[PDB]
Amino acid sequence: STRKAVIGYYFIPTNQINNYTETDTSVVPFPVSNITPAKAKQLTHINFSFLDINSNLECAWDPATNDAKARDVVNRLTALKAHNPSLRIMFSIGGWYYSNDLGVSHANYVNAVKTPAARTKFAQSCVRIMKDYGFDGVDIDWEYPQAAEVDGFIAALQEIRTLLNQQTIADGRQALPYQLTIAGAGGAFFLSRYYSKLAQIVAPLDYINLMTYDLAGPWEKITNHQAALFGDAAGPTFYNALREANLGWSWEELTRAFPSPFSLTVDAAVQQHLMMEGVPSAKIVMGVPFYGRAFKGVSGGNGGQYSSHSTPGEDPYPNADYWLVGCDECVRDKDPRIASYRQLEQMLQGNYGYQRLWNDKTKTPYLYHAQNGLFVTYDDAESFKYKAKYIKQQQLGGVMFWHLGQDNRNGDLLAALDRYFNAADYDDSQLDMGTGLRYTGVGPGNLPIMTAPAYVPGTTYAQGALVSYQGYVWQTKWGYITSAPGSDSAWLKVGRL
Repeated sequence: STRKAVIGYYFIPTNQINNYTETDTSVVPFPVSNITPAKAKQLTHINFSFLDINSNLECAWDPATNDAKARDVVNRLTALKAHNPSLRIMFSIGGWYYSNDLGVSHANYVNAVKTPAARTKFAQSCVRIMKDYGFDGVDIDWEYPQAAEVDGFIAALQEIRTLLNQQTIADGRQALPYQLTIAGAGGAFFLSRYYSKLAQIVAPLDYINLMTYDLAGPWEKITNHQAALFGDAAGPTFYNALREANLGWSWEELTRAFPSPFSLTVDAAVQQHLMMEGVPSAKIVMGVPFYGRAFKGVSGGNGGQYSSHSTPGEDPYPNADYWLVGCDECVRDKDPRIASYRQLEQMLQGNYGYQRLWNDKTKTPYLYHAQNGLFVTYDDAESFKYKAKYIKQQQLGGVMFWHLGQDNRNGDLLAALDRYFNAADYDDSQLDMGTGLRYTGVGPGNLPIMTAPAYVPGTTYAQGALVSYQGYVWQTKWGYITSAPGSDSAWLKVGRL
């Protein structure tokens, strides 16, 4: 049917733009020329990252950027469209460094969306940047607007959408219209900031790209998979912050939607979006990491899973002990806590002491270094089989990943995703999704189809009785009930006919 989106970040820091070269990996590890025609054909979107919002409350490049070299880099990316008439070169505003609560530019995000006049100036600057540099759409990665800033954020997205639609008409771009996306939270704590207004946030978007990764990290006391598809009962659980969001729902409604504690998984984030009325599955994009998160000081017993650890959480990494054995990129980047898939393959292939293990519940791989007590959570072409099947079963919009430079040299992870979506001779009908824990929540937007006897006036219904009435299946919350379903508080709408 409709092609699944495959959205890959291209991240390049300012110093690499300013010294851009395609022939020295010690200066630019991943130049645009490494995105071969074959890789360009497997992508639908490249998110060029990151631009910012400046103190003038406009979308802007880092002011240290050499503009001529920035245009040259973007021009190399948009040249790739010659190989793929569906490909878009988006640009992303924000990211964690610029826009987190304590980030260097955070107040500019708050202020840019705060008033109608600020939103107009900001929205215009986004489309002006898009047109000036030749980008194909706008991606906003504010991590994350707080509950009080959400209305301004929503209005800013609405205003950008209108201006993008004007631009599509002006440029005759109906065959490849300018798009608007966001990187959205992939876990319930950050998601709770704007969850109650999710439908308004998603309405002006082509896609909401869920950051369904970093669900574990050195900031948690217990090692865990950072992007488990489904839950492992042996693993940690978390409070479900969504049950405290300002939804106006009843106790039964909140309880049915937000089991707590729950397993912090990719499936949980996807289902949490689908539960909200007005959030269509086709706009939800599943983020996946092309990197692993490494932990030290772990115990044995379960391959390093669910163990205490001694991994520093600070930025920058606080000393020069690059303890992730074999991770040469970690030495370059002065941080042993993140390793690209590219590097992880080499670490497993070399004489470095890792064993690749597989969790059949989470459907994700992990490395365990038994001698030194290291644990690495990552994703690979095998975990992507299950995530791709989930994307197709749940009718999601596609996949997003951070980032292109972390795929291996041959682009095997990107090629795998493209294969699972598009290869005629790939068959996952028999791929077993396992018995990992599913997120069981149901909300107004994902009522299951059900059948039940028609409601009968005058009948006294005990607690838990199910009836069909006026298009839906309803359940009594207590007994005995005689009211018509929907006329009072006694009936829970549990399914659709």
